Amino acid sequence: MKQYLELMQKVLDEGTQKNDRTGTGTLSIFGHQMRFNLQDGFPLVTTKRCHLRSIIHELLWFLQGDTNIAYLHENNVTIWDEWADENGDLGPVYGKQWRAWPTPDGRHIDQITTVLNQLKNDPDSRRIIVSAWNVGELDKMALAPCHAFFQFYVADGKLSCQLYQRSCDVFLGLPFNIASYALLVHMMAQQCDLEVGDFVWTGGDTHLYSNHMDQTHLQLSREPRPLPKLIIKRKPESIFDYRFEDFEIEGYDPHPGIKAPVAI
Amino acid sequence: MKQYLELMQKVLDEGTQKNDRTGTGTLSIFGHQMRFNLQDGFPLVTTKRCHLRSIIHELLWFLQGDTNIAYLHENNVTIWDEWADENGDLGPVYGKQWRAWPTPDGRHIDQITTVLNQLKNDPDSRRIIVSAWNVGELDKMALAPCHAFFQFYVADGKLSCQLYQRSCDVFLGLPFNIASYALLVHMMAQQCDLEVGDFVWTGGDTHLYSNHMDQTHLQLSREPRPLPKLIIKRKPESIFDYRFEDFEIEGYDPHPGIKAPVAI
Ligand SMILES: CN(Cc1cnc2nc(N)nc(N)c2n1)c1ccc(C(=O)N[C@@H](CCC(=O)O)C(=O)O)cc1
Ligand SMILES: CN(Cc1cnc2nc(N)nc(N)c2n1)c1ccc(C(=O)N[C@@H](CCC(=O)O)C(=O)O)cc1
Ligand SMILES: O=c1ccn([C@H]2C[C@H](O)[C@@H](COP(=O)(O)O)O2)c(=O)[nH]1
Ligand SMILES: O=c1ccn([C@H]2C[C@H](O)[C@@H](COP(=O)(O)O)O2)c(=O)[nH]1
Repeated sequence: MKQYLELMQKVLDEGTQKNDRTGTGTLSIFGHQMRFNLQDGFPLVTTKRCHLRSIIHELLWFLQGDTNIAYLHENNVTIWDEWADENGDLGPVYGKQWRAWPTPDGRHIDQITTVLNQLKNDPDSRRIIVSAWNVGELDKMALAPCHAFFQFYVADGKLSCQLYQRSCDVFLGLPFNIASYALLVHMMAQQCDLEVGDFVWTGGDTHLYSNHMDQTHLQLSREPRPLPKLIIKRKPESIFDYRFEDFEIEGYDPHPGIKAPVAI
Repeated sequence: MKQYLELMQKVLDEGTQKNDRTGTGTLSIFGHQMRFNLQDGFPLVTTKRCHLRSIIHELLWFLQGDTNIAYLHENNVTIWDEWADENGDLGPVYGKQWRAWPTPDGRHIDQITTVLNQLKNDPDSRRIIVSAWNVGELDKMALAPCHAFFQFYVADGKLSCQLYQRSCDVFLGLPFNIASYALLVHMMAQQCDLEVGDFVWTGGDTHLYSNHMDQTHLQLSREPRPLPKLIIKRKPESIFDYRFEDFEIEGYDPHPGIKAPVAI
């Protein structure tokens, strides 16, 4: 995509060399923002083939409140294997925080449902937020949330969403992250009878790993194809009732895939 | 400031009229970002006179972990009077979350001490975050945190900071918020022997209240003057030992202040 490819070029143009947790090395910039008008098409990267099956399943898994990779495994998704323990557990990550953030007084807050109720009864609210950044539970998580905070907004009957990603692996992570959230916005809009607005992405430490340089330049030499279209074939009773089969992506003609190593 | 005035104009040109919580009505946009190179000077608005004493005392108050406006009154600061209760308390707002985030099991996390230690021991970390968005205590707060999430970053010996503000009153709140965070970066940089970098401001619902239009138009016709310079006269034993007496602003020649009512 145009915005995505411009971000890569920017990282290469004004990024600083930084050492990191993984010990790989990164080219990095701090602070960036880009907007995607969902009415223009589904933002799935076309300059390289993306695996939508894994994106959809991870999202349904998040919405279930699940943090064990069993579900992902029976659906042949292995993107989370490197961080899970002997029992397949990842700790109180995304899924748990979204559906059951623990309060100090013994309660548990379902942020997804509260957001659904806000979009319906108080769409003008400036507090329609979901956070995965639970300071008091970070030590129990296999990995600290990258996409850790997001806010919804309604205007002219359209639903918008802004995500704050503290750490961003521009080559591997980002294409997955954008499609993941664009899909959630579509599901939320269908449940609240709203049209799709903009998906605004904001990043903290936006980086490109040292071992992804050749792949990055290979992708940059490609011209983006027209954005695919998302067709939802059903309207479930709840946001938690979607199935993989309810989604149809048409007009997706990408450039060949480019393989790259993940930094654990 | 240049970029501040540009945002002010943007809200006027592209804002959507929304009936807000107060019932006053706003003109708003969703998703915006501004960068301030702190090496160029302290980002304190010159198109109108802003007062540093309220800004400085509120920040020191935050770092104390205090949530009662008693301290603020001793120093003639009244900004939190309309939201405080009969006893002067605001509930577990900013200060409490920064210094003593409560875990579900009764413990407390000192986000500021953690951040200090990360900057000093692991500067390349992509997890140097402070969050005031405690979902479990939101209902106990007099007002949900506006400037709710911030991340620090180190590169080339320079300290940068990005703040995520979910709701922003462009006229009254914004000038305060920017200067408040620019100040913290300076205190942090001094305590961690680093040079200052960029202050990145990211906003969600960025608005302009309808009863501030005349004041906005007035300010928009004033030419911005060169930015001031912040001088920290004494280096305390810790980040918690700063006093109002330690801060000085040189070369601040602003246009006269503009009065405007607050929407409670
Ligand atoms: C969201 N996710 C989890 C996750 C957790 N730790 C990480 N750690 C690093 N350093 N980078 C990541 N992107 C990453 N992301 C991902 C996303 C994509 C791939 C990945 O290998 N993607 C390939 C192949 C996808 C596939 O396996 O089918 C692609 O091009 O899409 C791995 C993990
Ligand atoms: C950061 N802060 C806290 C705070 C809490 N609730 C709010 N609620 C509303 N809607 N607006 C705010 N700006 C606001 N902000 C503020 C910021 C500015 C002023 C204020 O009135 N400031 C100057 C403004 C002077 C000027 O306009 O030039 C003054 O002394 O009157 C009050 C509280
Ligand atoms: O959805 C995701 C998950 C992870 N990452 C990346 C960010 C970092 O490259 C690495 C996590 O390392 P830390 O930032 O936690 O140190 O994984 C993404 O880009 N997207
Ligand atoms: O530091 C602050 C505190 C408050 N506000 C503003 C934002 C909104 O105008 C109002 C809070 O209202 P809600 O967004 O919670 O509705 O005060 C700021 O801009 N900055």
